[PDB]
Amino acid sequence: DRINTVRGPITISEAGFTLTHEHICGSSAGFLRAWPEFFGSRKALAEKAVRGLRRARAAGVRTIVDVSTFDIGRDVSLLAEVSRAADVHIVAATGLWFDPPLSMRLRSVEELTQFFLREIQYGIEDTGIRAGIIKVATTGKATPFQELVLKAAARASLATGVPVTTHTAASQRDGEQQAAIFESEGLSPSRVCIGHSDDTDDLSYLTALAARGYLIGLDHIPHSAIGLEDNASASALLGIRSWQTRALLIKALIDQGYMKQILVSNDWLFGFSSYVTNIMDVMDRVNPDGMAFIPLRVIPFLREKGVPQETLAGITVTNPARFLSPTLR
Amino acid sequence: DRINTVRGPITISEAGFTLTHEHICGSSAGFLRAWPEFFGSRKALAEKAVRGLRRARAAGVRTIVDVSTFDIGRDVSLLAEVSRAADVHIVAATGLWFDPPLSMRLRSVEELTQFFLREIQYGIEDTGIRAGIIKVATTGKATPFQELVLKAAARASLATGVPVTTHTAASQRDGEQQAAIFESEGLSPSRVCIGHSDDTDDLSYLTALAARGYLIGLDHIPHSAIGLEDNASASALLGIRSWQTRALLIKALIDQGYMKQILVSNDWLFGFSSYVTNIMDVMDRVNPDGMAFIPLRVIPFLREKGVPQETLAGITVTNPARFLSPTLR
Ligand SMILES: CC(C)OP(C)(=O)OC(C)C
Ligand SMILES: CC(C)OP(C)(=O)OC(C)C
Ligand SMILES: [Zn+2]
Ligand SMILES: [Zn+2]
Ligand SMILES: [Zn+2]
Ligand SMILES: [Zn+2]
Repeated sequence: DRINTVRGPITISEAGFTLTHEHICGSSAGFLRAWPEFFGSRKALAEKAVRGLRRARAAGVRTIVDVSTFDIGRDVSLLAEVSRAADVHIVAATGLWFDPPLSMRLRSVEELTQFFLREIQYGIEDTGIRAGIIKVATTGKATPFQELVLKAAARASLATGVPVTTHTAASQRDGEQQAAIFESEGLSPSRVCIGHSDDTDDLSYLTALAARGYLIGLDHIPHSAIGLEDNASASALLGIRSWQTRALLIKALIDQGYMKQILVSNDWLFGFSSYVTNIMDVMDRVNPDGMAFIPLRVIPFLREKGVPQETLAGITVTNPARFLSPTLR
Repeated sequence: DRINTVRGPITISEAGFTLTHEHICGSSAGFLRAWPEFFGSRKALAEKAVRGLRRARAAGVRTIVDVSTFDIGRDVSLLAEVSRAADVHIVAATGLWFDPPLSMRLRSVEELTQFFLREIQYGIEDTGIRAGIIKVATTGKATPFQELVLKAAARASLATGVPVTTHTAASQRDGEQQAAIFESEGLSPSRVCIGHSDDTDDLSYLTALAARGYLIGLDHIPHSAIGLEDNASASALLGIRSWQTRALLIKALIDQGYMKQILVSNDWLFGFSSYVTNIMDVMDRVNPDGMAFIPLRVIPFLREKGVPQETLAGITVTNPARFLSPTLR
């Protein structure tokens, strides 16, 4: 019925055009509060985000899902402030990424479940703001600990109806292992989005998952270091595939009949401390459009390639709504 | 002249009897704020802390140095509140322990130096509370990252006059490698305390460091899993040496003429999320006196073994004062 945002619940219809995998800032737990100057200042970062969000809004974006977890240094108060200022709905997340500290690493599946439930039902920290999605991650074969996270994610999802979204090493076919664990927990694939999937050309892997009912997250569209092979770091992070290559995966999937399972995003951010210093400058240079890249560049591209507008609408509006709506078995 | 506490600056004479290595809570960055229930509640935690500190106070303790760093989940606000409620001075720290997140791990020596200076000169987070010591750590051979931390620590210390305190794997003689790094930066050994030193029976290793001017932190006195071998985790953590054995190392160093180089503490805490669940219960069983363990058990013990009261005062009052007084080269 309603979706939880950092400004409160909204109805499904209010979501509109939704960006399913983004971040206001890519950092680490407590970092923003401890060293705000790393980003110039907390104010500068907030202003940058507001400007960026206003531009996306102008382009038609109504809602963004910030998949930053506790370990990504998610600052809900920051999200709330920019959401209000830019007038864009922001869905917050619970879960864990791949940089959990000891206090989390030593927890049991039952403990983690309570933590995720807390964030979803009671709210994040003492803000009362509730998470509307669960974010998990692997980078190749799951670690024992990651396995636990995935199972807790599944349990929390089963109890609340909130969807699960993931970070993968697409090349390594991570999605397969992820799906296995989720299924082992009784989780419906329809409540799951396998992300960073445009990161591989293996359409075999993609349609497999798709065929199984999973949602495929093509959210790295603008990530490309083409013309930046000069920069090791950037190259490592962005890849050398062009944006068009990635964009074409969307078309392929549609072509195979999997339009209802696609989710597109940019995996953009306004601040990034969990990487080399100054990487942001590099990113901004690569994609000055920021989060508006999708509506301004990708949609028209697909249009020109033959994709019916109607279909594009389904992918950017219908799919996200369906995915985000809390649903129990 | 003055020492920075969580309630502000105090004169040296005001420190009095000081415990140089303690913790209010052992956690991780942002954990206490995101999952207070882990400790029952923040209120419960604070109360436990206040009680414990009042007991130590009753015993004669005037000041404690909380060596919790950003990665130990140090919460200065929590420190300030308990300090106020118990009426015990608390010195906060900057530096990094062994659980740094990606945002920290990827920083250069220069960046780290900045961060450390920030905490000491400007203050922690947005509180204005300034650190009065730098905490570093190794657990066996230093990692490349740890070497940078050590260098930054030294530079920050050289610029401010604030002492450096460390966590070591004593049995592995970590102190030797730490000293080497420090000296390479030009730091005076007299500004450094090599901690967890009572964790080894190798007096030769201890005396060699003392001879060089370093301070030796005998801060694990009450850590003993004796009579609990039935518990792996605990044994693993506390060891099987008796408190008397550790205490005797204090007398040994004295006997060898290094009384001015000794610092003693408990390495106690009131909450501990960075270990197995329920570890606190075990610890409280092991040492019901908590931080008062030193004045209530150790001092008397030492007296009884021939250590003159005066010497005992020098160790618990004078050494810490000299150590803590910001001192530039
Ligand atoms: C740190 C990088 C290498 O991983 P990623 C792309 O998931 O980071 C998020 C936080 C944007
Ligand atoms: C986590 C343990 C094993 O290391 P330690 C003794 O430095 O922890 C402190 C911060 C209480
Ligand atoms: Zn990711
Ligand atoms: Zn992401
Ligand atoms: Zn330690
Ligand atoms: Zn300690």
